[PDB]
Amino acid sequence: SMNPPPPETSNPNKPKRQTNQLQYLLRVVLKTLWKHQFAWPFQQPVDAVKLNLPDYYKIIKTPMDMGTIKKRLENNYYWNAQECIQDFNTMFTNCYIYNKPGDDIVLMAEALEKLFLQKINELPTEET
Ligand SMILES: COc1ccc(/C=C(/C(=O)N2CC(=O)Nc3ccccc32)c2ccccc2)cc1
Repeated sequence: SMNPPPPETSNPNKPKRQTNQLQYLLRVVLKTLWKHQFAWPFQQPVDAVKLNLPDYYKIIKTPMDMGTIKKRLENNYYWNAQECIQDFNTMFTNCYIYNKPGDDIVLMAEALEKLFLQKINELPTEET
C-alpha cells in the first residue's frame, strides 16, 4: 500500500488572507503543539509504508497533520481561522477513528488536543 499525494499546501487559485487570528494560529497554537514532547507522530503526513499501515488510507479519507498545517500557515494558504482550526480537528479525529482507546498515539493526540482547546478558547478578536 502506497502513500497518497499529500494534502494541498499551495494553490494560487485559492484566495488568501493574512489576519491576526491566522497569525495567532501560527505563533501561539501551532508553535505550542509543535514543541511538545508528543508532537513527533503528527509533524508530517502518516507514512503508511514506513509504519507498516497498509490499511491507513483505506480508513482515513481526509488525512491531515501538523507538517501540512505548518506549511499552510507559513505559506498563507487560508482565508480564515476556522479553516485552520478544522485542519487540527481533522487530524485529532483521524487519530481517534483509526486507533483504539488508550493506545499511546491516542494519549499523545489527547494531550495535544488539551493544549489546542485551551489556546483556541483565547483566539483573539478579529482586527477591523
Ligand atoms: C510511542 O508510541 C507511538 C508513537 C507513534 C505512533 C504512531 C505513528 C502514526 O502516525 N500512526 C498513524 C496512526 O494513527 N496510528 C498508528 C498505529 C501504528 C503505527 C503508526 C501509527 C508514527 C508516526 C511517526 C513515526 C512512527 C509512528 C504510535 C505509537
